Amino acid sequence: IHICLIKNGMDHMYHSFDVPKCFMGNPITRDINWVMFREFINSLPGTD
Repeated sequence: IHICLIKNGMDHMYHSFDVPKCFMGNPITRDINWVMFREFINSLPGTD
């Protein structure tokens, strides 16, 4: 994924990647919504 982003000119965005605010419980407090992580990964549309 990193090298694909390097080719696509998105190095800065990759190094700016962080835990999404929707996943992260609150910006101030380090809390993780693990349930929604499982929901997202179970809903990940893999190619064949």
